[PDB]
Parts: sequence; structure tokens; C-alpha cells
Amino acid sequence: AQNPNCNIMIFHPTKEEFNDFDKYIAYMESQGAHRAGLAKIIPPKEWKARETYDNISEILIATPLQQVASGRAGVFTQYHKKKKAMTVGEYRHLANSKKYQTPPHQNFEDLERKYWKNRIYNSPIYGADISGSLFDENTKQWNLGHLGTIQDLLEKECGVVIEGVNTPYLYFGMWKTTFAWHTEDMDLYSINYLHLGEPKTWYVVPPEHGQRLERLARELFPGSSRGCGAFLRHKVALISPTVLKENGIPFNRITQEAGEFMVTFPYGYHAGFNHGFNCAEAINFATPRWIDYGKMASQCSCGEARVTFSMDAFVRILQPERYDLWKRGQD
Ligand SMILES: Cc1ccc(C(N)=O)cn1
Ligand SMILES: O=C(O)CNC(=O)C(=O)O
Ligand code: NI
Ligand SMILES: [Zn+2]
Repeated sequence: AQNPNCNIMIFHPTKEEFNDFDKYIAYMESQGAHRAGLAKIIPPKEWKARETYDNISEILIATPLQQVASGRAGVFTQYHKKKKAMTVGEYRHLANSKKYQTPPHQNFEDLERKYWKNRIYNSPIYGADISGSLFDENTKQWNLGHLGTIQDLLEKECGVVIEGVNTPYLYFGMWKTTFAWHTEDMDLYSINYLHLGEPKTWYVVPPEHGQRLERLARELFPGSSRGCGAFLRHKVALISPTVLKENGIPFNRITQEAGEFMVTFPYGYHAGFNHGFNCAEAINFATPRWIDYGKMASQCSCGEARVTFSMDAFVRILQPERYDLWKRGQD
């Protein structure tokens, strides 16, 4: 078996290898990449996402989210307090202000130490889940707005015909902005391109060990667990690498820099944080190997987790028994 220790693999496709997205994902998996839950892909040197990022400042963040933490440094939840709209120009200025800017640090490891030591004592503002794309329309390779849709994958594999669409989202981050432990909706893949700015550090649990993380989460957040059998779907829980190590949870970490892609694989739990002002673009996608994961995916039915329009059809077709109770939570 390839990659039995479930290490995060890093790929360097040539421009020739970068033409066929599906084929390269399949290649990565032939090398065992999916066992880690996360892979890095460094684009060929000839490739560019867009010519320049001039005027990005005009983009509106309609609902910036202030990420307020509760708990202890290594085990906490965050809730999102909605703030007034601001442009990316205003957001960038805020990110770079004395109150919010990245502190002096020696290297990535020093900054990681500072993050887990001090995260809960601050409330950074995240510009998350903004529908849109920053890829040039003339970028033909790995353009996250030009991928085959999940609906077409389901149609090709299963012959089913469903409503729904599948578009990218933009994420504007600053120092300490955080994504909580989660898998994707319906345990889909995700792909994430860091367009510009400071790095993003990722933590990931191998899919074959995801239930170990769930078990620990139920122990660490017992009230949340009683409220919902799938509460990690709420995307509010953080657990530090130190606490994961103390509890024997297998995981890996890696830092993504501007110009790099990350792919998360079905049922690969991940969490992380931003180093400073940056902009990422991400979208969910599917492959034939995903279908079985979609069938098995656990759902939030307490009503907390956000349900996109398109997820309805996935649950309806892949999980018809769950559908009625699940939509009872959506509506
Ligand atoms: C605590 C918890 C959260 C989410 C899930 C899941 N399978 O989605 C399971 N257990
Ligand atoms: O970049 C972020 O803030 C969160 N991204 C993801 O969880 C992802 O790409 O799957
Ligand atoms: Ni994700
Ligand atoms: Zn729930």
C-alpha cells in the first residue's frame, strides 16, 4: 500500500501534467496522497492564476466575521460575530494595523507557538465564504471556477439528474484567523488556492483515523456532543497539536504559501490558521472515489450547520433514509 504512514505529500506537476485536472488527482491517489487527508500541489513555474492582483481592494466583504474564542488555549470553540461590511482595501488596512498585525517572530514554528499560546485572547476578523473567483478567465489549467461540477460527476457515475450548482468561494484572512476542525459537506474533496499574502498553516487527520478525532471531540466538548451527534459539522471547535499528541490522535501539519494549491480528501478532518493578511479561493469537488464517502457522510440534524441549496440533492439521492429528518433540520 502506498503512503502507509499517511504523510502529507507534495507534488510538482509539469505544465504538461497540469492540463488534465481529473487525471492528476487520480495520479496523486495512485501514490497514496489521499491517505494523509491533505496534499500540496506546487504549480509549474510557467503557470499563473492571473496577471496581477491590482484593484482586489474593490471586492466587498458583506459580512466580516469576528472570531470570538471560549475555553482554554488548546481546547476552545469560536463563535462568529457579524460585523458591518467593509471592502478588501479596508480589511487589509485593518489586518495591518497594530491591533491585528502579525507579531515579530523568528520563523513559522515560532509563529505557530505564538498562535496556540495566544489565539484565544484575541478576536481576529475573517472574510469567509464570499462567492466569487480571482482566476483570470484565460487561465485554462486548474482554474477553480472552471472545474467539472459535483452534479455532473454524480450524473456521470450514477446516471442521476439533479438541480444545483457548485461555485468557488473567496476567503480573506488576517493573523490568527482560524478554520475549525471539519470535513467538507458530504465529505467532499476541497481544493484551495492561496492567491496572495501571508501563509496558511494546516492540520489534518488521516481519513482512516477520522473517528478517533470525533471520539476525542466528544470527550472535550461534551455538551456539544449531547446536542448533536455530528457537531463538528458546526465548524466551531479547535483542538491544538499538543492536545492531539497528548491523546494519541494521528495528524500532520504543513504550511501553504502564496501560489500553492492544497487538496483535502474525502473525510480528511482539517483545521488551521492564517499568518497575516491573505486571500484564498476554494471549492468542493468530487471524483468517482468520493461517491462511497458521500453515501456514508454523517449529518448535522440539530439545525446548526449551514445547508447549501445544492447539498439537498446530494442527501436526497445518496442518503434517502436520512433525507426527511435532515431537511427537517434545514427548514
Ligand atoms: C462529533 C462528530 C462530528 C461530526 C461527525 C461526522 N461524521 O460528520 C461525527 N462526529
Ligand atoms: O481557507 C479556509 O479558511 C478554510 N478552507 C478550507 O477548509 C478548505 O479549503 O477546505
Ligand atoms: Ni475545508
Ligand atoms: Zn448539529
